[PDB]
Amino acid sequence: AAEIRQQFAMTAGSPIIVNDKLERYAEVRTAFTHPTSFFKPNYKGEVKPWFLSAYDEKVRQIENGENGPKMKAKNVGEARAGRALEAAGWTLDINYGNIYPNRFFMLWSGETMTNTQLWAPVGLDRRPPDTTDPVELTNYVKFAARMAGADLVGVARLNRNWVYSEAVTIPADVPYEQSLHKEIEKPIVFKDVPLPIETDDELIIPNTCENVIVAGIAMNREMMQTAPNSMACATTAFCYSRMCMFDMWLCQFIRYMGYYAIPSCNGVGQSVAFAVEAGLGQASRMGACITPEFGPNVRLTKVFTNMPLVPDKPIDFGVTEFCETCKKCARECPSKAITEGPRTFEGRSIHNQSGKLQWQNDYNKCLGYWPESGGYCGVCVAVCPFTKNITEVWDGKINTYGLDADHFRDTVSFRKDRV
Amino acid sequence: KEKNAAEIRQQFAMTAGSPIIVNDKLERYAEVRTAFTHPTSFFKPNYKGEVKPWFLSAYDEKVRQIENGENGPKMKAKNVGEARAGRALEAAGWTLDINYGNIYPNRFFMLWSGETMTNTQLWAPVGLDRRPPDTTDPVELTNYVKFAARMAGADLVGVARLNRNWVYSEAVTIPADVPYEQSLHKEIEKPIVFKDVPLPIETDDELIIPNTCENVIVAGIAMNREMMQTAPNSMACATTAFCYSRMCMFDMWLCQFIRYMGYYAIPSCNGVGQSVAFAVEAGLGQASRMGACITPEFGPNVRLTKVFTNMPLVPDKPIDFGVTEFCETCKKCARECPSKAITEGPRTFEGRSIHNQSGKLQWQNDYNKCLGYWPESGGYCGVCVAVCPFTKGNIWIHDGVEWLIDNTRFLNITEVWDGKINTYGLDADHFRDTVSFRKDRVK
Ligand SMILES: Oc1c(Br)cccc1Br
Ligand SMILES: Oc1c(Br)cccc1Br
Ligand code: SF4
Ligand code: SF4
Ligand code: SF4
Ligand code: SF4
Repeated sequence: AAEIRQQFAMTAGSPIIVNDKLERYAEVRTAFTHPTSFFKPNYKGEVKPWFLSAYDEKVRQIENGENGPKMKAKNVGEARAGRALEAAGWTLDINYGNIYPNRFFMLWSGETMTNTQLWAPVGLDRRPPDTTDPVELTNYVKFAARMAGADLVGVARLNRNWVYSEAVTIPADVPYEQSLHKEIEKPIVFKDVPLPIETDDELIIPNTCENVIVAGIAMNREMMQTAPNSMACATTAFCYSRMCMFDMWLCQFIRYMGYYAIPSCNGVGQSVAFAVEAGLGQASRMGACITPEFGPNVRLTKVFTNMPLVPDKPIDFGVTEFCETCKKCARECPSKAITEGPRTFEGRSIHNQSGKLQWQNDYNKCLGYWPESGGYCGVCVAVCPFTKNITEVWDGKINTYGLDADHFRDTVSFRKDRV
Repeated sequence: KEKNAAEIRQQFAMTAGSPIIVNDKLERYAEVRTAFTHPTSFFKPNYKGEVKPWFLSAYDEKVRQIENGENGPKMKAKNVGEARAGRALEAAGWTLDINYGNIYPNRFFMLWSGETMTNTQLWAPVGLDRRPPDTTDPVELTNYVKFAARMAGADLVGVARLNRNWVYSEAVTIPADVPYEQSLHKEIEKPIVFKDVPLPIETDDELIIPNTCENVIVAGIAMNREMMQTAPNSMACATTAFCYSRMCMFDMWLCQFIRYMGYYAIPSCNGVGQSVAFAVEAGLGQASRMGACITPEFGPNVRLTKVFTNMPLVPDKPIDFGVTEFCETCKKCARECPSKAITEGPRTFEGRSIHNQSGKLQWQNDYNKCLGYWPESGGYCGVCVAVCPFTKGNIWIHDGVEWLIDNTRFLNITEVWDGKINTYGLDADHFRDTVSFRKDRVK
């Protein structure tokens, strides 16, 4: 697999084509959060927050012995087990995605963490860096990234175009039990300050925050191929908790090396753009980053840092030309959210960032299918050529973290392929 | 013949019954007696002769090594930056672990109820933790819970009936009103008792496990071979540390699954009871001279955690692949141990010191001597694990009829940082050994 990645390396430079209209995108505009898309009816006709309507459908399916919309389970017990696995997978994730910056798991400084307090006498986070050489730092941090659970890791200079103009967060002293009802919008700004810092008014990223480290966290193929049913939800959920652990582990390593580090999971900025600029894969018709190793069946998280690093090269292995003629995701999408048309610079709705050349999809149509189906769909990921019943999945092949030993050698790494 | 870990486990499976041999002086063991916590062993001199809590003296040695550009005792690093990087990696690995081991029950990550967790609150409208179980068949439950366990990061998983002999008589914990920054100064003992109650509960005086708590699920969390082979130096400390955080994630993930199936679940990591005994009874491996559970897949180079539950399950069979007989003649760990903590003598039922639980046949090691080497070396040693022939990846051969151990196996850090790695430090050359189908999970 290291052969292929070297073979398809592009020359340096962001491969995302932009025009003079591009502006940073306010996070509240996503379909998950925006007032125009947030409320959806449940199966009884009651309008609720979309995830509560989705909950009602999960309950209905368990009672009716179903693993998904009009997909009968082996019995009620199997139906229950799939939703229990899904719910458990989210254990280390806040309110579906860890998006609030500098809250809960996503702290922008390590100072208050229990691990930092226990290690304080050693003073690793107070000691100036002993290594400033970006080549050695790139090798160290990528090794750490693999220890921390990334199946793929890449480095890019930070393109501020993909950092949200304003984040969705909560006030700092609001308890978890009130968080969903007290979400607010808060600017993310870049200033000449020593350290990432949050004021009452602003999330402040230092101008020295040069780089972004992007991690790919592989989902399980057997489970994703049950999309839109419950086991696809379960591999989604478990990987969100893997994302969170990656961010915390890697931020701590970077801090203990003498630099600062900002975790993010689904917050702070647009993961797909970062992942493309860092060479993990290419943008696709469905909108996901398609990787050679996993196709789009891989989750993304990222960490921002002033640690000196060597940027990776973007890769071109023909995804754009293949998506131009394929359209399989668009034809299988249960909500017709994915376009069959050509790429443009103009978003279809508020949910798209205009000003960048991409396939423009209707993400409110996507979200509408989630309460209907009682899950997170994923049919587009499941049918994509690059990616390649529920009783058979439960009785079938599994391995640690859902990884597959038939392909796990493809992500082996030596220094030569780290820097 | 291509290595078949499932065939190996089938070949060496025993008939039912705890393999640990006990006599009449066996009593449950108070957790405060471990070398980490007992006042006789807790204090150790640093390299300047100052007597401190052992981990503070070890800190002093880590700092000295970085300043002198060393990766371990008398082991020069490539440069100061490499020495720094190894300790940064080690420190980061512990991110999801409280005070080296997560031992306080029902505190921090080790909650005995899911009710207050952010995930439970988010999911409350579905009622999964309040709805009665839809599955009570132990066969289906074993398949379900083991699949979840592999999703949750276990490289090995097994089930045993809970043997209360290995549950600590009293736990080490902190009062519920004590904040983290004072925890190390406010540790206390608290009895673990079994009573006729519906759910695990803590009172001001007792940690109460229900009499319905029939089963224990044991997970093996594989460490990285290349890094452990640097024991007693910093990279062995880093694979130890990262696996403690994997243990914590496993416990929380699995307890939440079990609760959402309609049962209760008690996490534990290094607390609550003795992991090696549970692992032996659950068939992960056999006890050894060094004292660890040796597994066919990883030897002793694997961490353990466990979850206690009333979920009906099918116990696994113990395994006997000849470890006792190899340990009888090997003694490599005993010869290489830098503190001479491991005995070269026979097994007995009589503890060597307060740190051993008497009344069970085992090799009796001096664990105060072991702990004494940790401040001296500035780490968690591991030389015994590193030199054990079972830690080697290629011990198994097939003779055309059956699997056997190759007797011939019993006769630097820069290169690790520049060398092979993969996700979670797992090794794709051997990762096929832990593939699992339904037949591997429940018979
Ligand atoms: O990424 C997600 C977010 Br942010 C919210 C709900 C579900 C998913 Br998947
Ligand atoms: O298992 C451990 C405990 Br409990 C404490 C310190 C170091 C280790 Br390793
Ligand atoms: S997740 Fe489902 S509804 Fe959404 S774009 Fe993909 S196929 Fe369509
Ligand atoms: S299904 Fe086809 S068009 Fe859609 S993302 Fe995959 S390759 Fe592209
Ligand atoms: S080194 Fe030898 S005696 Fe020690 S635990 Fe391993 S096999 Fe047994
Ligand atoms: S960890 Fe080190 S000091 Fe302790 S028993 Fe093993 S070899 Fe000896």
